[PDB]
Amino acid sequence: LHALLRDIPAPDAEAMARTQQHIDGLLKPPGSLGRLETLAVQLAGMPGLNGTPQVGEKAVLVMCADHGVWDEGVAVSPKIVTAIQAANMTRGTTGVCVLAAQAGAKVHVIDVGIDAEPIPGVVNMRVARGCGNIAVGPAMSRLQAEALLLEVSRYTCDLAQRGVTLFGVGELGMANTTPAAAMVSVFTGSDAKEVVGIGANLPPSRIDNKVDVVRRAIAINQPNPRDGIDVLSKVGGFDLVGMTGVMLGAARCGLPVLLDGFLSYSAALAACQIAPAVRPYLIPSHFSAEKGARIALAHLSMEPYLHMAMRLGEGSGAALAMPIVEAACAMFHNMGELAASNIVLP
Amino acid sequence: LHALLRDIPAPDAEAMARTQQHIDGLLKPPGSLGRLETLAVQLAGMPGLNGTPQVGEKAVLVMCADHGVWDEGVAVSPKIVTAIQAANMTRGTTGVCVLAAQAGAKVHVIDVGIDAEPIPGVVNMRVARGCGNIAVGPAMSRLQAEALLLEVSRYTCDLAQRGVTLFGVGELGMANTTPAAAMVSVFTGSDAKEVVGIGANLPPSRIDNKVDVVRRAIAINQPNPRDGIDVLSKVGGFDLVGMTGVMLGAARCGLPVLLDGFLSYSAALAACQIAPAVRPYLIPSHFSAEKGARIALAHLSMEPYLHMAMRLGEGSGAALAMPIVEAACAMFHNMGELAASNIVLP
Ligand SMILES: O=C(O)c1ccc[n+]([C@@H]2O[C@H](COP(=O)([O-])O)[C@@H](O)[C@H]2O)c1
Ligand SMILES: O=C(O)c1ccc[n+]([C@@H]2O[C@H](COP(=O)([O-])O)[C@@H](O)[C@H]2O)c1
Ligand SMILES: Cc1ccc(N)cc1C
Ligand SMILES: Cc1ccc(N)cc1C
Repeated sequence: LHALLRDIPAPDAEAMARTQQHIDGLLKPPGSLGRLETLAVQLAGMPGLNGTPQVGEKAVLVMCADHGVWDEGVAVSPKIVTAIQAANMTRGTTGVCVLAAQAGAKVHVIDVGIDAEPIPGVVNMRVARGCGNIAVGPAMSRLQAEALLLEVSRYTCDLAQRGVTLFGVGELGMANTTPAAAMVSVFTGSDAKEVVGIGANLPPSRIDNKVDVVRRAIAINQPNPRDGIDVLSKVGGFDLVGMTGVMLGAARCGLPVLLDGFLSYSAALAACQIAPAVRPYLIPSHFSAEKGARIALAHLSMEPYLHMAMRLGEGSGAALAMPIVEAACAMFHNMGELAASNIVLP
Repeated sequence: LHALLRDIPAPDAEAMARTQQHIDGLLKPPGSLGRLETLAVQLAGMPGLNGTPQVGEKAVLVMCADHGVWDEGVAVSPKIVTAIQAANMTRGTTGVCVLAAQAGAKVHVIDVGIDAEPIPGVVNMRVARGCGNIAVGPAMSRLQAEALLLEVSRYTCDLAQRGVTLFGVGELGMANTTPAAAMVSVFTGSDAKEVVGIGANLPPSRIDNKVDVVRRAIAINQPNPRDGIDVLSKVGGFDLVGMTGVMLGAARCGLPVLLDGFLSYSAALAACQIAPAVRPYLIPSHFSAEKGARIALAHLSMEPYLHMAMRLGEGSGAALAMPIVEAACAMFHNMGELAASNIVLP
């Protein structure tokens, strides 16, 4: 794992310079395509993309797991929904499946800790039947977190060998916006009340209890903000750890990763804390309707491309933004050039 | 034309109700897909879509024309760029062509007033070789505006008969952000300084002259804010009139139209002034980096889906948002249902 983190490559400034120069000469006023240009340059700096903005195969990895904190009344969705939905993922009837198919991406459903019998068709990496209830103790041991990080990392960079050049990250787990709020609170130094939201339609009357649970989780575990792994293991969850592992794997692989919503923001804060070198590979997708979204995004210094008021999770936002990444590539490779049309601008 | 405006159908509330009910029963927490759900319902209300959110063929109509106000020094791009770029449109090397191709849409380049010889391959509807310089008089006569509105309207709804169900609108014309600013200023009652931007890289030192030109155009023509056609003919342009005509045509056809950037906002303000019934058919795409964008969008009560800091024009933003419209349709038709998985939520 220390080896892993050590070998994450820095962006290729040489390729980025050649990219910027090429974009400036395209048939349009310089910089007129805004963030599409910036995105093309960022991609060009990713070693795994071979010095140019391109997109081969696309995959969305969905990390599924249950949470012990569900028993504290922080979620109105029945617990079995995780297992049921995970099975529906294998049938392509869920939100991510439909949006991923529309984008030409393949969905990988990974069980990292669902509290139910194993589901056929689902990649099995379960650590346990749900993580511990963060309200009275840690979600898992540091060892378990480090092991899952490593496992998911290898799985991720291994897909790279099969033609995948763009990753989308997502999750599935009833009650997970609670440990995500705790994590955000700890990494950004924000108070619980400012980052706890309604998750999957939590009644406004039950928000107070959710805020109290987050505070207790922090007070009891005393997670160290300067140690992302400590934070993930104490007040995180298997699914959040797995999302973090995808980001580390793609970064080690020198490939881009599309973030999803609020849960993904949490995992990204942890990943950047564990290894700052990961940041250049992260690409925002949409702006989650979850209350603590603005704060988490500010500490990540990211501005999402899509404002859809989405809050489903599953990696649906990630899949929705994949066409945007391909648009920057098409712009870069298919537009004509100013010089060829004899156009000279000041 | 009075007939045209009179026959614009109202949205089908019955189909929208059936749509909302179906969306609520899909495999996800109710409302969790945010604006994607709202978009699906809006589409379902459009009579031309046959009571359901669907997308058949897609077209982006680009209105090209030159402006007499170019001689006032409000644009740094040479005048011939309009003619040159219009020709490049027929070769698929421009920004809209590349993004439209990526979306599976066909681009229609229409000349409504380019100051040059006719360009082969371009639909010919030229009113004249450029419109009058709005700084010293009207851009065109009311008759010419009404005639082009009608012409473009018929062309638009005629494409509907050939399988087109989704339109994107765009333009091409050096100096057009000047008449667009004048229009926005007049319709929203905002001062020139608040809505004039840098257009296609206008030097910050030349902004003052541009603001003065807009004020003079308004003072001399005295356009009536309550008469959209009066406004278009006096301080607008052929290209802006044509964009307005596409919106009226699609609305009469009961079909959706995707707006583009700042120029399209101007045309949409005019269209809504001429016929309020047009509003339900308009769909925002991106948030233009032009200074007066926020004001124009506020008066239209629209919140764009994409924040890309784009300012190219051509209908490139419209094409970039087409995948989003198809995503709402895929969501609606391909996701599974809660009841089928035995999931019961409060
Ligand atoms: O991705 C988001 O921004 C998001 C925001 C709110 C809720 N969710 C989803 O809903 C679940 C978490 O909600 P909850 O109330 O059980 O904490 C989980 O399975 C997520 O996929 C996801
Ligand atoms: O669509 C926008 O928001 C947009 C914003 C700024 C500039 N433009 C494009 O640039 C041209 C207008 O810029 P200008 O400086 O000549 O007024 C015209 O051909 C448009 O297609 C377009
Ligand atoms: C100069 C210029 C201005 C606008 C557009 N759409 C394209 C070009 C090349
Ligand atoms: C209840 C619920 C919660 C989250 C998700 N992704 C899906 C469902 C069905």
